[PDB]
Amino acid sequence: APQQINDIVHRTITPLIEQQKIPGMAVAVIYQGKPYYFTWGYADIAKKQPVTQQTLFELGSVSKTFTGVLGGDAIARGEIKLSDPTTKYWPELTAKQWNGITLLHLATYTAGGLPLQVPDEVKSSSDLLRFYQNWQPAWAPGTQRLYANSSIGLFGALAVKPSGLSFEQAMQTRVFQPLKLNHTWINVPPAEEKNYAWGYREGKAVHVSPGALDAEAYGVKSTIEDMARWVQSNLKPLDINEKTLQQGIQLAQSRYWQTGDMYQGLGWEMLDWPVNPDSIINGSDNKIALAARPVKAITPPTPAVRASWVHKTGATGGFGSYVAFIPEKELGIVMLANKNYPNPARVDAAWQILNALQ
Ligand SMILES: *[B]([O])([O])C1=[C][C]=C(C2=[C][C]=C(B([O])[O])[C]=[C]2)[C]=[C]1
Repeated sequence: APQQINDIVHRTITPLIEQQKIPGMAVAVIYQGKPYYFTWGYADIAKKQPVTQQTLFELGSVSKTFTGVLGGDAIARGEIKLSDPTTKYWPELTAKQWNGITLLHLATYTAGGLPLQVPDEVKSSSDLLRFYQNWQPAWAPGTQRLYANSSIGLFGALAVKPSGLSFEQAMQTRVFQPLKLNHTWINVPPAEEKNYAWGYREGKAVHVSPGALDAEAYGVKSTIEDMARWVQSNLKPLDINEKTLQQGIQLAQSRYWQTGDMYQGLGWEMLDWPVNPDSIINGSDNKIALAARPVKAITPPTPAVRASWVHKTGATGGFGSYVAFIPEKELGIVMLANKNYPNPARVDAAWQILNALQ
């Protein structure tokens, strides 16, 4: 890799790992449409297994980008419309508060205050229905944004219903397979466990626990290589052969709502490039990212803007991931670590790296 990329990456990541006490890390920089990989530390501290380009990391909420794109693919296929009412795909959802709540709302966290987490007690199909029937909106739909798994997770499950495929099967067949993400999983198979890194929380080795709508909202595990390939596919969707997938990727980068200077896509969040570092850095901090904010509808949605900083943070109990790319610059980065460290530190480092690369 160019000494320039090598120097900036190392100059930035070294102190990051040291200050955050990150056990293991893998980084991919996509420069002029080509990936460059870097790895440090351990995937498994106890068994002394190093992080390699084949190490699997939990993506946490970066999984929402795969869900937004899978959903976009369904839209392009003509199986669903974001303007459809949620009840069109779940007629059993009869409670009156659902009138007016569309798939767009679910996809974008703007249904009116659906919670960040689906309650732990919700673990059954009937339990899910019950939960949604009893949920009381705090706001009218399309007025406030509240980052939530119960919102996009539901969008995810409803989105694949017409296809007749299960969510994992649709994700694999319609997204993973066509893009050659052959080491990306919702459920990691036994044959691949040897590559599955342990996450670390307060010193303990941990893996994400099962939960309602986990696949749809935070359950994908991947390698730095496949994540780099994901970034490339998102940087140049026109290069994708499967027509509807190309269209789905574009739809997920369209701007549907604006909050402060951030725009909500399907899973991906975007800001106009150039961006103010402090704006994406401070904005990624959960004190802002997880808060209730008024939103302005973009009527109609702006098609994917090539001059944007497209990104998404992701976390599980033991993992911290980040993905960011600038279509206009053919530039991107993937940062996967097996420790959930502050979002600001992630964005700060990613910005130092990409800014120095143009
Ligand atoms: B929990 O009830 O233990 C629970 C479940 C899911 C989350 C969660 C997962 C992923 C993201 B994303 O931003 O990485 C946010 C929240 C939290 C708690």
